Amino acid sequence: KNYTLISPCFFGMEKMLAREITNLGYEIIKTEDGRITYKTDEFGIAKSNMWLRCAERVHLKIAEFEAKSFDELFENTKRINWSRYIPYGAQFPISKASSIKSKLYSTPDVQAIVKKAIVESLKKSYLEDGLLKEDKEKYPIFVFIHKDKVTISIDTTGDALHKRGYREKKAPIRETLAAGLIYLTPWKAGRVLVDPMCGSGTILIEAAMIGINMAPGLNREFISEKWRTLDKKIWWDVRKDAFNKIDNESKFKIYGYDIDEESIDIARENAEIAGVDEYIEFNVGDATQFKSEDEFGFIITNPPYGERLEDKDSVKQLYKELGYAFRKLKNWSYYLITSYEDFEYEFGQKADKKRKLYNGMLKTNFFQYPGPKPPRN
Ligand SMILES: Nc1nc2c(ncn2[C@@H]2O[C@H](COP(=O)(O)OP(=O)(O)OP(=O)(O)O)[C@@H](O)[C@H]2O)c(=O)[nH]1
Repeated sequence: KNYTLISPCFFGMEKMLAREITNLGYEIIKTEDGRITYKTDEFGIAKSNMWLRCAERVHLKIAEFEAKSFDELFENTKRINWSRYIPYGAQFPISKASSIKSKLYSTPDVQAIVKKAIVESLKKSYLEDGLLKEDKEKYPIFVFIHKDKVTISIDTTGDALHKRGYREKKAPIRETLAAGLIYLTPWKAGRVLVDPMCGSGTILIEAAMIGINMAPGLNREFISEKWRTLDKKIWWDVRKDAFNKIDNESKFKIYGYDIDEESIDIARENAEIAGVDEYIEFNVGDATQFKSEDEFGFIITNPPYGERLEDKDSVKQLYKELGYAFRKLKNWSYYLITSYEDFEYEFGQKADKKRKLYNGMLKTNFFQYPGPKPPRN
């Protein structure tokens, strides 16, 4: 059997996520702002959770229909054969509802009506006279309404995917965003890579895991691993496969610096937890003094944004100082993410590309500065 899955992502991450899904061998059905819909074989749920670095989670799509009234929402939800997806005794909390530009804007009421519909559907299938028991494993139901089109799905993930298990940290960049940053560059294992304001090390940890082909989900668990409705052998084979795919022969080193000594301590701890401590060296250091004799290196970094009035002036000077230091490097490429709108002006250089991205509550841009190209003829 095949599945239709949906993976939400931050706006601006759709291209990277689509590329990852394509690399897993799956067909993309629909690309929309903040979510990719795709078709997979029976390995799809396990493989998607195991391997996708830019997905915030992996949903199993159950149904899509129009609903302009609560009666219509109820009737359409109830007619779904829920017993096919929710087994006897299973828990089915309606974990979340989102409604955008739709008549059914009250999400808690959407949740209650969907709950009632599913209870009615199951009661009919399971001929349940007494209490419909909900004491076994959990199938969290998600409802998404956009311009009156309702999508109902089941969460296969549980804890948000960005939680790989290594984050034990100030204000770290999201793991999924960090992986997307790496993917937006030409960096490959073996090439010099430095994050000179590395904080708790997220960007470098994500890059190291990409470099040794360590699956993001390798050291965490997923709610669907407990589902009686799945063949447990599939999840098992997918995990074993992922372990075997780790590149154990490759040797490389990438580097992080920060002036916050506690952040370096945390970064080292986090890399050990992630299992990539052998590929990263973290040190206290000042990015404005960064120098190298190597050429053709990469910098990928997340500097302070200077959002507070009290910080704005020092951050502007930092940007100028970074520009000076980075331009003295020999044919390096550098990439910086910041919400500071006028970054290019203070940095002293126009980017090749500027991509709009999101740490959710923050509207950030990724400024890309690939090194000079060879001469023309
Ligand atoms: N090396 C260096 N670090 C600096 C300098 N100025 C500020 N920083 C650090 O640069 C980091 C960039 O800001 P953050 O937003 O905190 O980076 P981060 O939150 O650690 O991002 P993550 O990698 O996900 O943890 C901060 O941890 C600051 O301590 C500097 O002049 N040199």
